[PDB]
Amino acid sequence: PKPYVAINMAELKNEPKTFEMFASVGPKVCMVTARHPGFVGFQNHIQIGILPFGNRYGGAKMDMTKESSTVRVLQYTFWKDWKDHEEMHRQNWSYLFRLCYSCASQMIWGPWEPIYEIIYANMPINTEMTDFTAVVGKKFAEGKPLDIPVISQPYGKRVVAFAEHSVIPGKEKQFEDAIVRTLEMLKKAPGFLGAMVLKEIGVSGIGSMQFGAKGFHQVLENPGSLEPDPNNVMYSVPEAKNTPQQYIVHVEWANTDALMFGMGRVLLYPELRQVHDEVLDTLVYGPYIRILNPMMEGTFWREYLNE
Amino acid sequence: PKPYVAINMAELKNEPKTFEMFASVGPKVCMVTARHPGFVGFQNHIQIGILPFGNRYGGAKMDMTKESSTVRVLQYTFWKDWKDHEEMHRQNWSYLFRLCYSCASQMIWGPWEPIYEIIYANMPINTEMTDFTAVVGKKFAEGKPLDIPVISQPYGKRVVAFAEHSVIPGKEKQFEDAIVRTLEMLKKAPGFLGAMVLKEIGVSGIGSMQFGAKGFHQVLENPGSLEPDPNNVMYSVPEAKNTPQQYIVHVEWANTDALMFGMGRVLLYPELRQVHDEVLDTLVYGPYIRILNPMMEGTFWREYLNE
Amino acid sequence: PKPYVAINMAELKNEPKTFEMFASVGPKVCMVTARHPGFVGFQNHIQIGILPFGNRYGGAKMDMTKESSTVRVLQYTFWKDWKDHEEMHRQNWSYLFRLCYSCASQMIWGPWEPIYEIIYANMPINTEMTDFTAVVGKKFAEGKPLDIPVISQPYGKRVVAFAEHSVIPGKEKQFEDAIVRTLEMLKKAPGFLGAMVLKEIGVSGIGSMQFGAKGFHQVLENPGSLEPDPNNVMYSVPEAKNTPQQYIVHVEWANTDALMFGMGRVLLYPELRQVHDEVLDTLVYGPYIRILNPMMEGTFWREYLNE
Ligand SMILES: [Fe+3]
Ligand SMILES: [Fe+3]
Ligand SMILES: [Fe+3]
Repeated sequence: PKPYVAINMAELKNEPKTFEMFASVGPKVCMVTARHPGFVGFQNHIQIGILPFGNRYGGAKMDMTKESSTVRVLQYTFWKDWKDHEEMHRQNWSYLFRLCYSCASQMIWGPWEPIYEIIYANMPINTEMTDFTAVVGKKFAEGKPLDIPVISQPYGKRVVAFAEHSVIPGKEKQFEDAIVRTLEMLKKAPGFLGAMVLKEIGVSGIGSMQFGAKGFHQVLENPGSLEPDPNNVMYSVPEAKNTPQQYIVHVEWANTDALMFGMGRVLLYPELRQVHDEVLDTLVYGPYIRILNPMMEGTFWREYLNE
Repeated sequence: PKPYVAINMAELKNEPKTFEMFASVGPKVCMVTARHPGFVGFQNHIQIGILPFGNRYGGAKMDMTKESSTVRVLQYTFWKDWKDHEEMHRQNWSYLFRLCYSCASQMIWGPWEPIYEIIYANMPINTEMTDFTAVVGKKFAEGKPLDIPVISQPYGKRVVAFAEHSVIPGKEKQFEDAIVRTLEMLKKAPGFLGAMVLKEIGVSGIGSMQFGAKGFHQVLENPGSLEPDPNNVMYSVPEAKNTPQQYIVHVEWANTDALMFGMGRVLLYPELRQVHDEVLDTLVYGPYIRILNPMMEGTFWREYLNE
Repeated sequence: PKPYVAINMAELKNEPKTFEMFASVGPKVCMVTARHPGFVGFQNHIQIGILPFGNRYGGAKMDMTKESSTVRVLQYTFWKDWKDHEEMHRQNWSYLFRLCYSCASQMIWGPWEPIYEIIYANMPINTEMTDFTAVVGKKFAEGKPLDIPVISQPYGKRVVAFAEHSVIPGKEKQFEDAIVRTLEMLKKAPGFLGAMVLKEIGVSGIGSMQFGAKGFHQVLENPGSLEPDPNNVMYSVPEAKNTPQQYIVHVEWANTDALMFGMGRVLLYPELRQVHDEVLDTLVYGPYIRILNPMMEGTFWREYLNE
């Protein structure tokens, strides 16, 4: 089936201590989200660059993790129903707040946690390169030679193109069908691993430390081992979803060369170019493409989506 | 009267070459905007820090211009009517595009140019500290001892607190009156120079290099001395504005100590605290406070607003 | 009117980490005291020297913050009624104990928090030097040219002379009137900003971590995220107060030259010398003069005292 994705965004300092606490406080949070029965998986990325579009963004590069001061992190979290997210965040509030507040000594911006729904998916299951001679055997056994996937190495061995679009009111489903068609054509590139399209449906306030007046002061004067009341969030998830339709396109690639030259096929390939020029005529903003590196993942989520 | 403010936002590399081209291409653009008769002034800022709210943003500091990789710039531009902006941007298109594209070799993000209207203003006119013995003389001459302002040094000798809020649908005018009242109380701080409140009304597409399909390719493959057609912008200014109403609060201070301890009066002062806790109960996001430094300005704009 | 001042005294290590936690845990505590309605303001000082009285204290100097191992800090806190202090300290006990115990890794002595009442006050309101052309305008408007004050820069731009006296039983009101008269004469110095006289009325036990037997062990074996019972304080505020009446004289000066040569006027000026020699004939101990530097302040307290 299709899960929803809550994405937790933050910007942190780029010190070694930041990565130490990524390695320490990272897994623990993941263990508190698994207490709910609707949780299906997770994936954690760090930004490593921006695709420069030639010289449209002349000061950006596909590798900037060396000469930089701030590192931006995005956590994907996959749910069967988006109310599972809102009922897990507030039943494990004591653990979650203190864990995520141990992280706040290094933050420059955020967190901001919006909620998206999957309107399209082409994601294969991940495997190692020692895990593929026993996968094609099972497929040729059951007489299914047309459903053997591409090898998709887990645990930080592939890149993600993270494209942000915002769409004019009155062009939404046009955008949706055009982008689906262009991905159908684009899956032909040498290195394409999978893709999905996400449509923003709302914003979570408890996951973004966004309280009313009483909770804001409790957040400001927190020594570390106390919590605000989680019911002091003034709005609900669908109450304030942004009017320009915000969409994410998440494409996977084997390496940054494949990323650079495959995402550029929509510019160089005349068929794909004419197909993609109906995406452009609906955008308020975009596309803005980030290059993400997946540090860790609950790979089993891809099982649920393909069951 | 009240002008509108178009704000041009960008993120650039933090090299010395960036500041060289700030000093060179900066004034020239300003000379092309002055060709329209509705242009009333301008102000240019660079971000120098983030107010950490104690340790809410633990990795931020009021001075980060040293240990950083990217510098964010915001240009204010003041218009009598927001259609003056849309008719100046496209009658000087040849000069403007090439000037602003000479800048694109150093950009990491943007530009994004939204359009705001002034709903409140308390801005005094700027003066040097050698310019104040001839100002009180004219005021005491005309028997007006209650309208002598505070000294507000121009050309980079004061700080700006740039607070971003977004408001829940259904709480807008409540936010407006509450924030006006809290600024009325807050003008008592030791170092307060002035303040204004801006309400986002739309987004300009020509000023953000946001074209359709035909113009996007012309932007991508531009050697430098060519222009896209400026009428290939798919949307108009009011067509796409955000669901949470985006407000800016722009407060001026003599120095960063006054900024740190005056913007904190809303937290420490019980009267001001209880007045300000009606602002907080309407926010989808915020407040997020940046510290800006004004490198240059068309100070005469403050004349028009106070005439 | 007149508030009471609770003064929190401590001695800490003089490392950079001490100042880091001053900048971090400092504001947060200040935000927890503002929850009571009787709280009117605050002021925080660090000791930077001792006035050597020629060579009476030959090893002391007006600047010792460089070659030193321990830094002594004094917090002033201003209350309408001294029971406001005792009812705020124990209703916010959970926040306050953990905040002030995060500080205990660097302490050499204290804290000791005695409670004083204001018997005399001459404190003007603080202003920046860009804030004074709009202050005299309002005063000349309302025909009040004799109540325009001296400029008193906030946020660490002035020095404090902190003089400690103790008075023989049977000489108290003699001391009081003599010191008031000598301050009336002394306000003539070139650089005098203001002064106040405080008379010690008692000691707070909850604010000095002074519990009985049950609470002392809870303080000793505290991991950090627990609290003693705040009602295990064996004595009340007026129960214990020193037999020699403890007085503080708090004088403000523009700079340490003005401090050195203005506090010495009582020695060099024959009129002031003969007036001040009735202060000396009542002292058990003193005067001992410290030089304080105000790092931060809730300046609005000076409004309440002058309303
Ligand atoms: Fe969440
Ligand atoms: Fe513009
Ligand atoms: Fe106390």
